[PDB]
Amino acid sequence: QSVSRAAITAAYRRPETEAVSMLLEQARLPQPVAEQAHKLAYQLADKLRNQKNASGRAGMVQGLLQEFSLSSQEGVALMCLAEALLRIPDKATRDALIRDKILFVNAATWGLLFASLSRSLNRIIGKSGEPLIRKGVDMAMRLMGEQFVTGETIAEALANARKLEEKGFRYSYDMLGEAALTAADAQAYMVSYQQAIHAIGKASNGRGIYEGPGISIKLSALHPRYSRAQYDRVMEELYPRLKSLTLLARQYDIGINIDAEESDRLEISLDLLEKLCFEPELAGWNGIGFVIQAYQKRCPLVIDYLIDLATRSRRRLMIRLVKGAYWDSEIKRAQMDGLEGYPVYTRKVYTDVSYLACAKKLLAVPNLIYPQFATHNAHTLAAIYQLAGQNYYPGQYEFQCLHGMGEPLYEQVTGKVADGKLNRPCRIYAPVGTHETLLAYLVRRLLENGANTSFVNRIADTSLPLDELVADPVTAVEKLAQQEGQTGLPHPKIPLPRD
Ligand SMILES: Cc1cc2nc3c(=O)[nH]c(=O)nc-3n(C[C@H](O)[C@H](O)[C@H](O)COP(=O)(O)OP(=O)(O)OC[C@H]3O[C@@H](n4cnc5c(N)ncnc54)[C@H](O)[C@@H]3O)c2cc1C
Repeated sequence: QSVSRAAITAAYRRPETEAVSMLLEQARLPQPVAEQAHKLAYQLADKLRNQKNASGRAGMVQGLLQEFSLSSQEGVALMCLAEALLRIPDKATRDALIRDKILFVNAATWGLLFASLSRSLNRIIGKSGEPLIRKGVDMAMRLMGEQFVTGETIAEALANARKLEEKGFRYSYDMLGEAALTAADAQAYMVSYQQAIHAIGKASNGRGIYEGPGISIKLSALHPRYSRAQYDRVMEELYPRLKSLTLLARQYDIGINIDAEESDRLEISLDLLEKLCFEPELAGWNGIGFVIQAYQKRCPLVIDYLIDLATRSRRRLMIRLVKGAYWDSEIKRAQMDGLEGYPVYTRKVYTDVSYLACAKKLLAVPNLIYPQFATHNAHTLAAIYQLAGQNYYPGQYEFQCLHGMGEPLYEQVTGKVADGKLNRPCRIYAPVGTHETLLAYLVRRLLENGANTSFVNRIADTSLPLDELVADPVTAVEKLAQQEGQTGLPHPKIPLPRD
Protein backbone atom coordinates (compact mmCIF):
# COMPACT_ATOMS: atom_id res chain seq x y z
CA GLN A 1 0.00 0.00 0.00
CA SER A 2 0.93 3.65 -0.36
CA VAL A 3 1.74 5.73 2.70
CA SER A 4 -1.70 7.35 2.83
CA ARG A 5 -3.54 4.10 2.04
CA ALA A 6 -1.61 2.25 4.75
CA ALA A 7 -2.55 4.89 7.32
CA ILE A 8 -6.24 4.46 6.45
CA THR A 9 -6.08 0.71 7.09
CA ALA A 10 -4.29 1.27 10.40
CA ALA A 11 -6.99 3.61 11.75
CA TYR A 12 -9.91 1.29 10.83
CA ARG A 13 -11.00 0.48 14.42
CA ARG A 14 -8.71 2.82 16.36
CA PRO A 15 -9.65 2.96 20.07
CA GLU A 16 -12.05 5.79 20.74
CA THR A 17 -9.98 7.48 23.44
CA GLU A 18 -7.06 7.68 21.01
CA ALA A 19 -9.09 8.83 18.01
CA VAL A 20 -11.01 11.52 19.90
CA SER A 21 -7.87 12.74 21.71
CA MET A 22 -6.12 13.18 18.35
CA LEU A 23 -8.95 15.17 16.78
CA LEU A 24 -9.70 17.55 19.65
CA GLU A 25 -7.14 20.24 18.88
CA GLN A 26 -7.84 19.96 15.14
CA ALA A 27 -11.54 20.58 15.80
CA ARG A 28 -11.13 23.41 18.32
CA LEU A 29 -12.39 26.77 17.07
CA PRO A 30 -10.30 29.79 18.12
CA GLN A 31 -12.15 31.70 20.85
CA PRO A 32 -13.29 34.66 18.66
CA VAL A 33 -14.36 32.24 15.90
CA ALA A 34 -16.14 30.08 18.49
CA GLU A 35 -17.99 33.14 19.79
CA GLN A 36 -19.11 34.13 16.30
CA ALA A 37 -20.16 30.55 15.52
CA HIS A 38 -22.20 30.42 18.72
CA LYS A 39 -24.06 33.67 18.00
CA LEU A 40 -24.86 32.64 14.43
CA ALA A 41 -25.86 29.12 15.48
CA TYR A 42 -28.08 30.55 18.23
CA GLN A 43 -29.68 32.96 15.75
CA LEU A 44 -30.32 30.28 13.12
CA ALA A 45 -31.81 27.89 15.67
CA ASP A 46 -33.93 30.61 17.29
CA LYS A 47 -35.62 31.43 13.98
CA LEU A 48 -36.13 27.70 13.40
CA ARG A 49 -38.02 27.13 16.66
CA ASN A 50 -39.85 30.45 16.76
CA GLN A 51 -41.24 30.12 13.25
CA LYS A 52 -44.83 31.32 13.67
CA ASN A 53 -43.81 32.46 17.19
CA ALA A 54 -43.82 28.96 18.69
CA SER A 55 -41.84 30.03 21.77
CA GLY A 56 -43.55 33.37 22.37
CA ARG A 57 -46.96 31.71 22.10
CA ALA A 58 -45.87 28.96 24.50
CA GLY A 59 -44.76 31.72 26.88
CA MET A 60 -48.14 33.43 27.03
CA VAL A 61 -49.58 29.92 27.37
CA GLN A 62 -47.72 28.99 30.56
CA GLY A 63 -48.11 32.55 31.86
CA LEU A 64 -51.85 32.00 32.12
CA LEU A 65 -51.36 28.47 33.48
CA GLN A 66 -49.61 30.12 36.44
CA GLU A 67 -51.64 33.27 37.22
CA PHE A 68 -54.74 31.12 37.80
CA SER A 69 -53.10 27.96 39.23
CA LEU A 70 -54.71 25.96 36.42
CA SER A 71 -53.79 22.52 35.14
CA SER A 72 -52.86 21.86 31.52
CA GLN A 73 -56.14 19.99 31.09
CA GLU A 74 -57.75 22.97 32.84
CA GLY A 75 -55.96 25.25 30.37
CA VAL A 76 -57.33 23.64 27.19
CA ALA A 77 -60.91 23.59 28.49
CA LEU A 78 -60.67 27.31 29.24
CA MET A 79 -59.51 28.14 25.71
CA CYS A 80 -62.34 26.04 24.25
CA LEU A 81 -64.91 28.08 26.17
CA ALA A 82 -63.03 31.29 25.34
CA GLU A 83 -63.17 30.31 21.66
CA ALA A 84 -66.91 29.64 21.85
CA LEU A 85 -67.45 33.00 23.54
CA LEU A 86 -65.46 34.82 20.86
CA ARG A 87 -67.88 33.31 18.30
CA ILE A 88 -70.86 35.18 19.77
CA PRO A 89 -71.14 38.01 17.23
CA ASP A 90 -72.22 40.95 19.40
CA LYS A 91 -70.08 41.99 22.36
CA ALA A 92 -73.03 43.06 24.51
CA THR A 93 -74.47 39.55 24.28
CA ARG A 94 -71.10 37.93 24.98
CA ASP A 95 -70.48 40.18 28.00
CA ALA A 96 -74.00 39.64 29.38
CA LEU A 97 -73.63 35.88 29.03
CA ILE A 98 -70.31 35.89 30.90
CA ARG A 99 -71.57 38.08 33.74
CA ASP A 100 -75.10 36.75 34.25
CA LYS A 101 -74.73 33.01 33.56
CA ILE A 102 -71.13 31.68 33.53
CA LEU A 103 -67.95 22.87 22.58
CA PHE A 104 -64.53 21.20 22.65
CA VAL A 105 -64.23 20.73 18.87
CA ASN A 106 -60.81 22.36 18.43
CA ALA A 107 -59.68 21.05 21.85
CA ALA A 108 -57.00 19.01 20.08
CA THR A 109 -55.51 22.10 18.42
CA TRP A 110 -55.45 24.02 21.72
CA GLY A 111 -53.71 21.13 23.48
CA LEU A 112 -50.87 21.45 20.97
CA LEU A 113 -50.03 24.79 22.59
CA PHE A 114 -49.52 22.86 25.86
CA ALA A 115 -54.67 2.12 25.52
CA SER A 116 -57.62 0.59 23.67
CA LEU A 117 -55.78 0.85 20.35
CA SER A 118 -53.81 -2.11 21.70
CA ARG A 119 -57.08 -4.06 21.84
CA SER A 120 -57.95 -2.89 18.32
CA LEU A 121 -54.46 -4.00 17.26
CA ASN A 122 -54.52 -7.48 18.83
CA ARG A 123 -57.99 -8.03 17.35
CA ILE A 124 -57.07 -6.96 13.81
CA ILE A 125 -53.79 -8.89 13.72
CA GLY A 126 -54.96 -12.39 14.65
CA LYS A 127 -57.90 -11.98 12.29
CA SER A 128 -55.94 -10.82 9.23
CA GLY A 129 -52.39 -12.00 9.97
CA GLU A 130 -49.11 -11.19 8.24
CA PRO A 131 -50.74 -9.93 4.99
CA LEU A 132 -52.29 -7.09 7.02
CA ILE A 133 -48.94 -6.32 8.66
CA ARG A 134 -47.13 -6.33 5.30
CA LYS A 135 -49.66 -3.99 3.69
CA GLY A 136 -49.57 -1.70 6.73
CA VAL A 137 -45.78 -1.51 6.57
CA ASP A 138 -45.88 -0.76 2.84
CA MET A 139 -48.59 1.85 3.43
CA ALA A 140 -46.86 3.62 6.31
CA MET A 141 -43.62 3.63 4.31
CA ARG A 142 -45.25 5.44 1.39
CA LEU A 143 -47.07 7.91 3.64
CA MET A 144 -44.03 8.84 5.71
CA GLY A 145 -41.68 8.68 2.73
CA GLU A 146 -43.55 11.12 0.49
CA GLN A 147 -42.03 14.18 2.20
CA PHE A 148 -38.54 12.94 1.31
CA VAL A 149 -39.11 12.22 -2.41
CA THR A 150 -38.91 15.00 -5.00
CA GLY A 151 -40.62 13.08 -7.81
CA GLU A 152 -41.43 9.65 -9.16
CA THR A 153 -39.40 10.16 -12.36
CA ILE A 154 -36.41 12.33 -13.20
CA ALA A 155 -38.53 14.41 -15.59
CA GLU A 156 -40.96 15.25 -12.78
CA ALA A 157 -38.17 16.13 -10.34
CA LEU A 158 -36.38 18.28 -12.92
CA ALA A 159 -39.61 20.07 -13.79
CA ASN A 160 -39.77 21.30 -10.18
CA ALA A 161 -36.17 22.54 -10.02
CA ARG A 162 -36.43 26.15 -11.18
CA LYS A 163 -38.40 27.40 -8.15
CA LEU A 164 -35.47 26.93 -5.79
CA GLU A 165 -32.69 27.13 -8.38
CA GLU A 166 -33.77 30.70 -9.13
CA LYS A 167 -33.39 31.42 -5.40
CA GLY A 168 -29.77 30.17 -5.53
CA PHE A 169 -30.23 26.50 -4.61
CA ARG A 170 -28.56 23.67 -6.52
CA TYR A 171 -29.60 20.00 -6.88
CA SER A 172 -28.06 16.54 -6.79
CA TYR A 173 -30.53 13.90 -7.98
CA ASP A 174 -30.59 10.42 -6.42
CA MET A 175 -32.28 7.64 -8.37
CA LEU A 176 -33.57 5.60 -5.43
CA GLY A 177 -32.55 1.97 -5.32
CA GLU A 178 -29.55 0.20 -3.85
CA ALA A 179 -28.05 -3.15 -2.86
CA ALA A 180 -28.83 -4.84 -6.18
CA LEU A 181 -29.39 -8.53 -5.53
CA THR A 182 -29.31 -9.92 -9.09
CA ALA A 183 -27.60 -9.16 -12.39
CA ALA A 184 -30.94 -7.97 -13.79
CA ASP A 185 -31.43 -5.58 -10.84
CA ALA A 186 -28.03 -3.98 -11.33
CA GLN A 187 -28.56 -3.65 -15.09
CA ALA A 188 -31.87 -1.88 -14.46
CA TYR A 189 -30.23 0.56 -12.03
CA MET A 190 -27.50 1.23 -14.60
CA VAL A 191 -30.11 2.08 -17.26
CA SER A 192 -31.96 4.30 -14.78
CA TYR A 193 -28.76 6.22 -13.99
CA GLN A 194 -27.93 6.65 -17.69
CA GLN A 195 -31.43 7.93 -18.45
CA ALA A 196 -31.13 10.29 -15.49
CA ILE A 197 -27.76 11.70 -16.60
CA HIS A 198 -29.15 12.45 -20.07
CA ALA A 199 -32.14 14.21 -18.49
CA ILE A 200 -30.14 16.16 -15.90
CA GLY A 201 -27.46 17.06 -18.43
CA LYS A 202 -29.97 18.41 -20.94
CA ALA A 203 -31.67 20.42 -18.19
CA SER A 204 -28.30 21.69 -16.92
CA ASN A 205 -27.73 23.07 -20.45
CA GLY A 206 -24.08 23.97 -19.85
CA ARG A 207 -24.43 25.62 -16.42
CA GLY A 208 -21.51 23.46 -15.26
CA ILE A 209 -20.59 21.43 -12.23
CA TYR A 210 -20.97 24.19 -9.61
CA GLU A 211 -24.12 26.10 -10.56
CA GLY A 212 -25.86 23.31 -12.44
CA PRO A 213 -27.46 20.11 -11.19
CA GLY A 214 -25.57 16.88 -10.72
CA ILE A 215 -26.29 13.23 -9.93
CA SER A 216 -25.52 10.96 -6.97
CA ILE A 217 -24.93 7.24 -7.46
CA LYS A 218 -24.66 4.26 -5.15
CA LEU A 219 -22.06 1.67 -6.10
CA SER A 220 -24.18 -1.04 -4.45
CA ALA A 221 -26.82 -0.47 -7.15
CA LEU A 222 -24.34 -1.19 -9.96
CA HIS A 223 -23.04 -4.58 -8.88
CA PRO A 224 -25.07 -7.60 -7.69
CA ARG A 225 -24.45 -8.60 -4.07
CA TYR A 226 -21.98 -5.73 -3.65
CA SER A 227 -21.96 -6.25 0.14
CA ARG A 228 -19.75 -9.33 -0.26
CA ALA A 229 -18.25 -8.75 -3.71
CA GLN A 230 -14.57 -9.49 -4.28
CA TYR A 231 -12.09 -7.01 -5.75
CA ASP A 232 -11.57 -8.91 -9.02
CA ARG A 233 -15.25 -9.06 -9.98
CA VAL A 234 -15.82 -5.45 -8.92
CA MET A 235 -13.03 -4.13 -11.15
CA GLU A 236 -14.11 -6.36 -14.05
CA GLU A 237 -17.81 -5.52 -13.84
CA LEU A 238 -18.68 -2.54 -11.65
CA TYR A 239 -15.85 -0.25 -12.76
CA PRO A 240 -16.73 -0.20 -16.51
CA ARG A 241 -20.21 0.91 -15.46
CA LEU A 242 -18.85 3.62 -13.15
CA LYS A 243 -16.52 4.83 -15.91
CA SER A 244 -19.34 4.86 -18.47
CA LEU A 245 -21.58 6.99 -16.26
CA THR A 246 -18.76 9.38 -15.37
CA LEU A 247 -17.78 9.89 -19.03
CA LEU A 248 -21.41 10.67 -19.82
CA ALA A 249 -21.61 13.15 -16.94
CA ARG A 250 -18.42 14.74 -18.26
CA GLN A 251 -19.97 15.09 -21.73
CA TYR A 252 -22.80 17.14 -20.18
CA ASP A 253 -20.46 18.88 -17.66
CA ILE A 254 -22.50 17.83 -14.61
CA GLY A 255 -21.19 16.68 -11.25
CA ILE A 256 -21.36 12.95 -10.53
CA ASN A 257 -21.11 12.02 -6.86
CA ILE A 258 -20.25 8.61 -5.41
CA ASP A 259 -22.37 8.14 -2.26
CA ALA A 260 -20.81 6.51 0.81
CA GLU A 261 -22.48 3.37 2.14
CA GLU A 262 -21.46 0.76 4.72
CA SER A 263 -18.00 0.98 6.25
CA ASP A 264 -16.76 -2.36 4.95
CA ARG A 265 -17.07 -0.97 1.41
CA LEU A 266 -14.88 2.11 1.99
CA GLU A 267 -11.73 0.35 0.79
CA ILE A 268 -13.11 -0.94 -2.51
CA SER A 269 -14.68 2.47 -3.20
CA LEU A 270 -11.24 4.10 -2.89
CA ASP A 271 -9.82 1.56 -5.35
CA LEU A 272 -12.59 2.45 -7.82
CA LEU A 273 -12.06 6.20 -7.30
CA GLU A 274 -8.29 5.86 -7.79
CA LYS A 275 -8.73 4.17 -11.17
CA LEU A 276 -11.45 6.58 -12.28
CA CYS A 277 -9.39 9.71 -11.58
CA PHE A 278 -6.70 8.56 -14.03
CA GLU A 279 -8.97 7.97 -17.01
CA PRO A 280 -7.58 10.02 -19.95
CA GLU A 281 -11.05 11.08 -21.07
CA LEU A 282 -11.53 12.72 -17.64
CA ALA A 283 -8.26 14.68 -17.67
CA GLY A 284 -8.71 18.33 -16.74
CA TRP A 285 -12.32 17.78 -15.62
CA ASN A 286 -13.29 18.40 -11.99
CA GLY A 287 -16.78 16.94 -11.83
CA ILE A 288 -15.97 13.73 -9.95
CA GLY A 289 -17.47 13.80 -6.46
CA PHE A 290 -16.97 11.51 -3.47
CA VAL A 291 -18.67 11.32 -0.02
CA ILE A 292 -16.70 10.82 3.19
CA GLN A 293 -18.39 10.01 6.51
CA ALA A 294 -17.10 11.86 9.57
CA TYR A 295 -18.49 9.27 11.97
CA GLN A 296 -15.76 6.87 10.80
CA LYS A 297 -12.44 6.76 12.60
CA ARG A 298 -10.76 6.57 9.17
CA CYS A 299 -12.21 9.86 7.89
CA PRO A 300 -9.22 12.21 8.50
CA LEU A 301 -6.90 9.60 6.98
CA VAL A 302 -9.17 9.30 3.95
CA ILE A 303 -8.82 13.06 3.52
CA ASP A 304 -5.01 12.80 3.41
CA TYR A 305 -5.38 10.12 0.73
CA LEU A 306 -7.82 12.24 -1.27
CA ILE A 307 -5.55 15.29 -1.04
CA ASP A 308 -2.72 13.20 -2.48
CA LEU A 309 -5.00 11.73 -5.17
CA ALA A 310 -6.16 15.16 -6.34
CA THR A 311 -2.50 16.18 -6.57
CA ARG A 312 -1.37 13.08 -8.48
CA SER A 313 -4.37 13.03 -10.83
CA ARG A 314 -4.28 16.84 -11.32
CA ARG A 315 -7.89 17.69 -10.54
CA ARG A 316 -10.08 19.37 -7.96
CA LEU A 317 -12.23 16.73 -6.27
CA MET A 318 -15.76 17.57 -5.14
CA ILE A 319 -15.90 16.12 -1.61
CA ARG A 320 -19.19 15.86 0.28
CA LEU A 321 -18.43 15.76 4.00
CA VAL A 322 -21.27 14.07 5.89
CA LYS A 323 -21.64 12.64 9.35
CA GLY A 324 -23.15 9.38 8.15
CA ALA A 325 -26.44 7.58 7.56
CA TYR A 326 -25.78 3.99 8.68
CA TRP A 327 -24.74 4.38 12.33
CA ASP A 328 -27.29 1.98 13.84
CA SER A 329 -26.35 -0.76 11.36
CA GLU A 330 -22.63 -0.13 11.85
CA ILE A 331 -22.90 -0.69 15.62
CA LYS A 332 -24.96 -3.86 15.18
CA ARG A 333 -22.62 -5.19 12.46
CA ALA A 334 -19.53 -4.64 14.61
CA GLN A 335 -21.13 -6.29 17.64
CA MET A 336 -21.97 -9.35 15.55
CA ASP A 337 -18.45 -9.60 14.11
CA GLY A 338 -16.76 -9.54 17.54
CA LEU A 339 -13.74 -7.52 16.43
CA GLU A 340 -11.46 -5.30 18.51
CA GLY A 341 -13.64 -2.21 18.20
CA TYR A 342 -16.00 -0.11 16.15
CA PRO A 343 -15.27 1.62 12.82
CA VAL A 344 -17.52 4.49 13.95
CA TYR A 345 -17.70 6.60 17.09
CA THR A 346 -20.18 5.60 19.81
CA ARG A 347 -21.01 9.08 21.17
CA LYS A 348 -22.67 11.54 18.82
CA VAL A 349 -20.57 14.49 20.07
CA TYR A 350 -17.41 12.69 18.89
CA THR A 351 -18.82 12.55 15.37
CA ASP A 352 -19.44 16.31 15.61
CA VAL A 353 -15.81 16.86 16.66
CA SER A 354 -14.63 14.64 13.79
CA TYR A 355 -16.71 16.64 11.29
CA LEU A 356 -15.22 19.96 12.45
CA ALA A 357 -11.66 18.63 12.30
CA CYS A 358 -12.30 17.17 8.86
CA ALA A 359 -13.89 20.41 7.65
CA LYS A 360 -10.77 22.38 8.59
CA LYS A 361 -8.62 19.88 6.67
CA LEU A 362 -10.80 20.22 3.58
CA LEU A 363 -10.97 24.03 3.65
CA ALA A 364 -7.16 24.26 3.82
CA VAL A 365 -6.67 22.96 0.26
CA PRO A 366 -9.07 24.88 -2.03
CA ASN A 367 -6.92 24.11 -5.08
CA LEU A 368 -7.45 20.36 -4.54
CA ILE A 369 -10.92 19.98 -3.02
CA TYR A 370 -14.29 21.67 -3.42
CA PRO A 371 -15.88 20.92 -0.02
CA GLN A 372 -19.61 20.24 0.11
CA PHE A 373 -20.77 20.48 3.72
CA ALA A 374 -23.90 18.36 4.16
CA THR A 375 -25.72 19.09 7.44
CA HIS A 376 -29.06 20.12 8.93
CA ASN A 377 -27.32 21.16 12.19
CA ALA A 378 -27.31 24.91 12.85
CA HIS A 379 -24.11 24.81 14.90
CA THR A 380 -22.28 22.69 12.31
CA LEU A 381 -23.38 25.12 9.61
CA ALA A 382 -22.38 28.20 11.64
CA ALA A 383 -19.03 26.63 12.52
CA ILE A 384 -18.19 25.88 8.88
CA TYR A 385 -19.30 29.39 7.86
CA GLN A 386 -16.79 30.90 10.30
CA LEU A 387 -14.02 28.34 9.66
CA ALA A 388 -14.09 29.07 5.93
CA GLY A 389 -12.86 32.56 6.81
CA GLN A 390 -13.24 35.99 5.36
CA ASN A 391 -13.53 36.57 1.62
CA TYR A 392 -15.98 33.90 0.57
CA TYR A 393 -16.21 33.26 -3.20
CA PRO A 394 -18.91 30.90 -4.58
CA GLY A 395 -16.41 28.25 -5.71
CA GLN A 396 -14.90 28.05 -2.24
CA TYR A 397 -17.46 25.60 -0.84
CA GLU A 398 -21.17 24.89 -0.71
CA PHE A 399 -23.60 23.51 1.83
CA GLN A 400 -25.91 20.55 1.12
CA CYS A 401 -29.15 19.24 2.61
CA LEU A 402 -31.72 16.49 2.08
CA HIS A 403 -35.03 17.25 0.40
CA GLY A 404 -37.74 17.52 3.02
CA MET A 405 -35.33 18.29 5.86
CA GLY A 406 -33.21 21.29 4.96
CA GLU A 407 -35.70 23.97 3.95
CA PRO A 408 -36.26 25.97 7.19
CA LEU A 409 -32.56 26.13 8.03
CA TYR A 410 -31.33 26.89 4.52
CA GLU A 411 -34.06 29.45 3.87
CA GLN A 412 -31.93 31.65 6.18
CA VAL A 413 -28.74 30.73 4.31
CA THR A 414 -29.21 30.73 0.52
CA GLY A 415 -30.27 34.07 -0.93
CA LYS A 416 -29.37 37.75 -0.81
CA VAL A 417 -27.79 39.48 2.18
CA ALA A 418 -30.33 42.27 1.60
CA ASP A 419 -33.09 39.71 2.24
CA GLY A 420 -31.42 38.78 5.53
CA LYS A 421 -29.67 35.62 4.28
CA LEU A 422 -26.04 34.52 4.53
CA ASN A 423 -25.62 34.32 0.73
CA ARG A 424 -24.12 30.84 0.69
CA PRO A 425 -25.23 28.19 -1.82
CA CYS A 426 -26.90 24.94 -0.80
CA ARG A 427 -27.29 21.84 -2.98
CA ILE A 428 -30.44 19.81 -2.29
CA TYR A 429 -30.11 16.03 -2.43
CA ALA A 430 -33.22 14.99 -4.37
CA PRO A 431 -34.41 11.36 -4.26
CA VAL A 432 -36.32 10.24 -7.36
CA GLY A 433 -38.35 7.04 -7.57
CA THR A 434 -41.57 5.16 -6.92
CA HIS A 435 -42.65 3.29 -3.78
CA GLU A 436 -40.78 0.15 -4.91
CA THR A 437 -37.39 1.87 -4.33
CA LEU A 438 -38.12 3.90 -1.21
CA LEU A 439 -37.84 1.49 1.73
CA ALA A 440 -34.16 1.60 2.68
CA TYR A 441 -33.90 5.38 2.28
CA LEU A 442 -37.04 6.03 4.33
CA VAL A 443 -35.79 3.79 7.15
CA ARG A 444 -32.53 5.76 7.33
CA ARG A 445 -34.55 8.99 7.46
CA LEU A 446 -36.68 7.62 10.32
CA LEU A 447 -33.52 6.74 12.25
CA GLU A 448 -32.13 10.23 11.59
CA ASN A 449 -35.26 12.17 12.50
CA GLY A 450 -36.27 9.99 15.45
CA ALA A 451 -32.98 9.76 17.36
CA ASN A 452 -32.93 11.88 20.49
CA THR A 453 -29.29 12.76 19.65
CA SER A 454 -30.20 14.32 16.28
CA PHE A 455 -30.24 18.10 15.96
CA VAL A 456 -33.51 17.98 14.01
CA ASN A 457 -35.03 16.01 16.91
CA ARG A 458 -33.56 18.19 19.66
CA ILE A 459 -34.58 21.48 18.05
CA ALA A 460 -38.20 20.30 18.17
CA ASP A 461 -37.83 19.78 21.95
CA THR A 462 -38.79 23.18 23.37
CA SER A 463 -37.65 22.08 26.85
CA LEU A 464 -34.02 22.03 25.63
CA PRO A 465 -32.55 25.57 25.80
CA LEU A 466 -31.11 27.02 22.61
CA ASP A 467 -27.69 27.37 24.24
CA GLU A 468 -27.50 23.63 24.97
CA LEU A 469 -28.76 22.85 21.47
CA VAL A 470 -25.95 24.76 19.74
CA ALA A 471 -23.27 23.90 22.29
CA ASP A 472 -19.69 23.64 21.02
CA PRO A 473 -18.76 19.93 20.61
CA VAL A 474 -15.09 20.37 21.57
CA THR A 475 -16.11 21.95 24.89
CA ALA A 476 -18.70 19.20 25.36
CA VAL A 477 -15.99 16.56 24.99
CA GLU A 478 -13.71 18.29 27.48
CA LYS A 479 -16.60 18.48 29.96
CA LEU A 480 -17.11 14.72 29.59
CA ALA A 481 -13.38 14.18 30.04
CA GLN A 482 -13.30 16.21 33.26
CA GLN A 483 -16.26 14.25 34.64
CA GLU A 484 -15.25 10.75 33.51
CA GLY A 485 -11.47 10.84 33.94
CA GLN A 486 -10.16 10.68 30.38
CA THR A 487 -10.93 12.03 26.94
CA GLY A 488 -12.98 10.12 24.40
CA LEU A 489 -14.37 7.26 26.46
CA PRO A 490 -16.91 5.14 24.55
CA HIS A 491 -20.62 5.46 25.14
CA PRO A 492 -21.37 3.76 28.50
CA LYS A 493 -24.21 1.76 26.91
CA ILE A 494 -22.07 0.59 23.95
CA PRO A 495 -19.27 -1.67 25.25
CA LEU A 496 -16.68 -3.17 22.95
CA PRO A 497 -17.95 -6.11 20.84
CA ARG A 498 -15.80 -8.61 22.75
CA ASP A 499 -17.29 -7.47 26.09
C1 LIG B 1 -27.08 16.18 1.14
C2 LIG B 1 -26.64 15.03 2.02
C3 LIG B 1 -26.02 13.92 1.45
C4 LIG B 1 -25.62 12.86 2.29
N1 LIG B 1 -24.99 11.74 1.75
C5 LIG B 1 -24.61 10.70 2.60
C6 LIG B 1 -23.91 9.49 2.11
O1 LIG B 1 -23.60 9.34 0.80
N2 LIG B 1 -23.56 8.50 3.00
C7 LIG B 1 -23.85 8.60 4.33
O2 LIG B 1 -23.50 7.60 5.18
N3 LIG B 1 -24.48 9.76 4.87
C8 LIG B 1 -24.85 10.78 4.02
N4 LIG B 1 -25.48 11.90 4.54
C9 LIG B 1 -25.67 12.04 5.99
C10 LIG B 1 -26.84 11.37 6.64
O3 LIG B 1 -27.81 11.11 5.70
C11 LIG B 1 -27.37 12.36 7.70
O4 LIG B 1 -28.10 13.33 7.04
C12 LIG B 1 -26.32 13.09 8.54
O5 LIG B 1 -25.43 12.24 9.17
C13 LIG B 1 -26.96 14.00 9.59
O6 LIG B 1 -26.00 14.92 10.11
P1 LIG B 1 -26.55 16.35 10.61
O7 LIG B 1 -25.22 17.08 10.92
O8 LIG B 1 -27.59 17.01 9.66
O9 LIG B 1 -27.18 15.89 12.09
P2 LIG B 1 -26.62 15.88 13.48
O10 LIG B 1 -27.89 15.60 14.15
O11 LIG B 1 -25.73 17.03 13.99
O12 LIG B 1 -25.93 14.56 13.55
C14 LIG B 1 -26.57 13.28 13.42
C15 LIG B 1 -25.55 12.20 13.07
O13 LIG B 1 -24.69 11.86 14.12
C16 LIG B 1 -24.27 10.53 13.94
N5 LIG B 1 -24.54 9.86 15.20
C17 LIG B 1 -25.77 9.68 15.81
N6 LIG B 1 -25.61 9.02 16.98
C18 LIG B 1 -24.26 8.78 17.19
C19 LIG B 1 -23.52 8.17 18.19
N7 LIG B 1 -24.15 7.62 19.39
N8 LIG B 1 -22.19 8.10 18.07
C20 LIG B 1 -21.53 8.59 16.98
N9 LIG B 1 -22.24 9.19 16.00
C21 LIG B 1 -23.57 9.31 16.06
C22 LIG B 1 -24.98 9.99 12.74
O14 LIG B 1 -24.12 10.11 11.66
C23 LIG B 1 -26.14 10.90 12.62
O15 LIG B 1 -26.60 10.94 11.31
C24 LIG B 1 -25.87 12.95 3.66
C25 LIG B 1 -26.49 14.06 4.21
C26 LIG B 1 -26.89 15.10 3.37
C27 LIG B 1 -27.55 16.30 3.97
